[PDB]
Amino acid sequence: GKVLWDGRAPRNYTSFHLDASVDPYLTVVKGPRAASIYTRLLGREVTPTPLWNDRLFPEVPYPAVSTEQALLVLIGNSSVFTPGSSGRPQTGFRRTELIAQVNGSNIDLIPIIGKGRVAFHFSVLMDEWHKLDMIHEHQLVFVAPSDGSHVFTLQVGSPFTNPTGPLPAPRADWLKILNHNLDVLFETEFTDETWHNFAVIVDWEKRTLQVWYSQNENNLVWVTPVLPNETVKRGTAGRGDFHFGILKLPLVNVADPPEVRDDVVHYGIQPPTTHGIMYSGVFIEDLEDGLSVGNKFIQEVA
Ligand SMILES: OC[C@H]1O[C@@H](O[C@H]2[C@H](O)[C@@H](O)[C@@H](O)O[C@@H]2CO)[C@H](O)[C@@H](O)[C@@H]1O
Repeated sequence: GKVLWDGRAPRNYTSFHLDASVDPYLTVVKGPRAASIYTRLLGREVTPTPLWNDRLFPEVPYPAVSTEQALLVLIGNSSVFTPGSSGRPQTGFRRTELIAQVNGSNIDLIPIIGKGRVAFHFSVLMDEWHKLDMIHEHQLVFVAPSDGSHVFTLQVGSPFTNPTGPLPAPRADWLKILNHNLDVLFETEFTDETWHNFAVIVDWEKRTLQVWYSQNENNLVWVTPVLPNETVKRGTAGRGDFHFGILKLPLVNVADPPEVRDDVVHYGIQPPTTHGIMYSGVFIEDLEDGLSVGNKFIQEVA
């Protein structure tokens, strides 16, 4: 399809771009430190997903050239988001996110990524140096309407519950795609040293979702049918911004009064530890001709 927004970090992108919050990323959703403190551009240290590589002729010595660099998104004890200038700090969450924008504007992108059929691409790689704690829930990728709901979510870690249940949950370390109602559509183990490639097709007209997945250099394959996602609101209230990064929920603190334990935005246990995940292959396309499945192939989608 036609690329509507490209979040595949250029090889020439720098910390200075992130700190200026310029295209393609709005960088405001983070703690008070500079964007480049939480999000690192990995250069040639980490090979990004091979799906969007270019290929050389001849095919030795180098078969492939990377067309992007991977991003390392970190959260730590300072990763407390304050809404606006004056909001109550979100002390229950630890979060660092990048939001899709064009011309310095998330607003202008809403109608573009929110009409017709749109494929949301993203690949993730486990960070071995700052391990995620799968005792907690992490919301990694989502499209969020103004009400803060998620049209879909890529999640990993044990889902937050009040009261606390057995932890870790079964398959806590499985990546999960959820619908807007939080139903698990697809789940797969978050194996290390592997690029986990996804596309989620949103049909904004019919309010459906379809999940596509592969590992490493393998082309995306469909792993769900076209599924209804009918809890999404009608019209503009069902559209919203594309986020990727880490949004870590807390655990219940029984020391808190019962009346606030559900308010994970402001209450709950968060250890003062650092955690990361790596991203590549993050972009949004329409479905003209078909879905980009990797390796310079398109596949027609019904
Ligand atoms: O309110 C609890 C839910 O918070 C969700 O995070 C939202 C938040 O509510 C919004 O105000 C805004 O800050 O965006 C956040 C991320 O979309 C969270 O996703 C849910 O899991 C919580 O139940």
